[PDB]
Amino acid sequence: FQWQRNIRKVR
Repeated sequence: FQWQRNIRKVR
């Protein structure tokens, strides 16, 4: 997925 490195962790 093309996100800006800030969901929760990585998985």
